[PDB]
Amino acid sequence: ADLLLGVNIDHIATLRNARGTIYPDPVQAAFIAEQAGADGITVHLREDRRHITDRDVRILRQTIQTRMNLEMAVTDEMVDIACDIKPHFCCLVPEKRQEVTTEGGLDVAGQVDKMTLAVGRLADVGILVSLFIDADFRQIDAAVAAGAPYIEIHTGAYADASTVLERQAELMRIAKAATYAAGKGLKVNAGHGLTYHNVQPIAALPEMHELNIGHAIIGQAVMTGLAAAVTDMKVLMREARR
Amino acid sequence: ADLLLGVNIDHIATLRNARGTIYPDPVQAAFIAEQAGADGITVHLREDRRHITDRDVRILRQTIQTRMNLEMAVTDEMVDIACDIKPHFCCLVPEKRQEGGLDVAGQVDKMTLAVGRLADVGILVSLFIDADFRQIDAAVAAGAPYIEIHTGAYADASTVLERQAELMRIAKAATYAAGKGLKVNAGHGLTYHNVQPIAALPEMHELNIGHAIIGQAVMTGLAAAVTDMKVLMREARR
Ligand code: PXP
Ligand code: PXP
Repeated sequence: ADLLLGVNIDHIATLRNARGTIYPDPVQAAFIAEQAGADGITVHLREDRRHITDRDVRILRQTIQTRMNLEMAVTDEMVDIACDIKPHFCCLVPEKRQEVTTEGGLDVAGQVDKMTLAVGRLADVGILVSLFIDADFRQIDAAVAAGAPYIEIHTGAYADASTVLERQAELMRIAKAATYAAGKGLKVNAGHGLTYHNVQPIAALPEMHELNIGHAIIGQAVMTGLAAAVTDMKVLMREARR
Repeated sequence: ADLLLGVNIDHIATLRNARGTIYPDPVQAAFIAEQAGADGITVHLREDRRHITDRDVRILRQTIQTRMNLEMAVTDEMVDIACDIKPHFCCLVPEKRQEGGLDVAGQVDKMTLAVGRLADVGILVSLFIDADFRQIDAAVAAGAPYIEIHTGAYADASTVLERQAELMRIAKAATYAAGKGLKVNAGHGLTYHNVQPIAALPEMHELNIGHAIIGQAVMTGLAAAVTDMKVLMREARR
């Protein structure tokens, strides 16, 4: 019931790729973040490599002193890289139109067989697999039949809610989905759009295992530095579960 | 003696526009930078607004406590905007394939019209150019009181001979331009590791530095990043 913090460092790479320079280097961030209270490091290797690159992935795997979480699209190219690099975690996410739901989560249920097989290959090599899904009982069932030990619930709707009633409903949607996922024996993560100002209610949920969080941290980091930004998110998360 | 630092806060916005968010906000980066030793704030308003927006310029205009330097291409729309906003400086810069530094010599009449309109509403105008004597003269011909010498090639020198050769080209251009009455700025590609030879050149009025500053910032914080860059610049002129 200590909630874990995964720091996603893609946007360090966004800043880098904007020029073709060597800095800022995601590898440096990983060290800052872990020693400031991150429990894991996340990177999304996109097919287009718009931020994180193969160069990044291959070095991070040798330098992450915690657990590495590799977010990737469900493709044969990416399942190969994953089965080579062997991160502690994989998190399967959509990147194409045909793989995503209206809401932004991975369509596990529309492509069950593709999922099961991807999972199978990752697991056979010791990786633990998460599917980033909506707070949806049907997608949850799919992930179980997929054999994915973990899910990550998409906190976007929860983040973007304009009004008090909307926020409440989205929150209850996540709450119920976490309770259900766990019932069916899934370990439950959450992420997308979490900030220094909306994290607590998500943090407070008993079932949440790890929160995955990138942009807000990187965004605070340019002003105050990543060590401060990570510690402050970790503090809010601790306080949320008092 | 004294060397000014203009901090280009463009890539704060690179970070924000990636998502649809409000943070990180260039408005804040400006207070931080100004207060940790920047002497001016530079932003480049692209026609494509891929980083800095009009919202940004509008607010900055009212929040900046030092002086604003607006980087822009030579278009009717951009000159109109800069006539409204009235920054202390304007830096003219290539953006399209038809505009390396600006080709002032190739387009001296256009640059003269543009320099003219900006300077008629009190703007100090700077032309961003290669360290080329010819472009320096075209600048003087167009009326611009400032040049900024492009330091890209220097920053990219991959061999020691290439580096010295780019450094002297910059040194000689600064010397010559100052010998034609220009105020000489420099910029593009300056880091904590290559700034001092440029800082060292007696002619330099202001260094305009962005990316390397934002790049260090996400690690160490904006304030320290700005301050350390300032120190390097002071130490260079000892
Ligand atoms: C599955 C998942 N979780 C978390 C995040 C990070 O969300 P944010 O950057 O909005 O905190 C992302 C974005 O890469 C993601 O794809
Ligand atoms: C005219 C000019 N000067 C200076 C800079 C700063 O260059 P850097 O961000 O590489 O320090 C830029 C980049 O926007 C520029 O366009």
